[PDB]
Amino acid sequence: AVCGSVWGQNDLAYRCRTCEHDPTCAICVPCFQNGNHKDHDYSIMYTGGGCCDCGDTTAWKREGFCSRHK
Ligand SMILES: [Zn+2]
Ligand SMILES: [Zn+2]
Ligand SMILES: [Zn+2]
Repeated sequence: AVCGSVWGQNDLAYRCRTCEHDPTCAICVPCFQNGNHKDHDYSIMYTGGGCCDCGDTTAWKREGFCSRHK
């Protein structure tokens, strides 16, 4: 249902200010690639590590879910 991917402090991930419900949200690189964020305010960057929010309605807009957690 919700991507269980975890990453470390020197692993890249994606912020998307269009899709997020708060500034600490983030999704993993594969979930970003397999989703639809054209014209979104997104950035690949480091996040101090984290757990993917893709598929979690409390953290991320449904339109921003990748094809595998939608
Ligand atoms: Zn987005
Ligand atoms: Zn993910
Ligand atoms: Zn996903």
